[PDB]
Amino acid sequence: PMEEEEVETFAFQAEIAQLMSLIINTFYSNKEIFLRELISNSSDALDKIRYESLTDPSKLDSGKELHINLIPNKQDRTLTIVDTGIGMTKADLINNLGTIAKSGTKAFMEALQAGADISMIGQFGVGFYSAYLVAEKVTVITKHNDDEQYAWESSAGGSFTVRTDTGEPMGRGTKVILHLKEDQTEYLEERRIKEIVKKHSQFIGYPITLFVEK
Ligand SMILES: Nc1ncnc2c1ncn2[C@@H]1O[C@H](COP(=O)(O)OP(=O)(O)O)[C@@H](O)[C@H]1O
Ligand SMILES: [Mg+2]
Repeated sequence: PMEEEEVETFAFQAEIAQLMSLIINTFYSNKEIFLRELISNSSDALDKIRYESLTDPSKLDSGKELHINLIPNKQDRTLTIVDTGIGMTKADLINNLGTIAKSGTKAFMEALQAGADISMIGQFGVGFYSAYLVAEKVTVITKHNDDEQYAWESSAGGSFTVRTDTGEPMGRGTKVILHLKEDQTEYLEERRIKEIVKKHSQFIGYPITLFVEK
């Protein structure tokens, strides 16, 4: 039986839209930091679960390990970062992923104009959009205990959609899927991934596993 999904489209906040064109339309060295940003966001989500214990012991009764999986698919040209963190409600995606102003956006854009390293992006409050250094389209699937499963997705161009995901259930947590641009396939190689997690993500307080296709 055919399933029905409601799809809502939203504008990026003006400055975030602008930071996004800048990220996509300019060359930057050191684009590898995108993974560091996605891992540290997964790692934060995992911390939330740890402390969510204290606000209601209920969350103690979960079986899932707290961890991060990296999954390259060369057939598809995707890189997926999966965590079992706290996930996000519909409201959270809309508010946290593109609609609401961050104070550091304009500062970041001026800094890059004066030639700062793209690596500074996390300290300006806008770490998430580093994904657009390597990917031409990002999908975020997420499931929070308070809510149903939602997919967020953007190819930039000024807006994003949120819909109910009636696909594969994922359980609590967040999956970030990057459709890599054609020039950026190095980041599907096992050795390159291990190199950059070694260099930039060495003090994450949770297990990271990399799945490699035999
Ligand atoms: N894997 C994730 N799990 C839960 N929430 C996430 C995840 N990735 C991003 N977010 C949400 O998106 C927001 C934006 O993240 P980011 O752009 O890196 O800024 P910051 O991490 O400094 O808040 C986060 O504050 C978080 O609420
Ligand atoms: Mg962040």
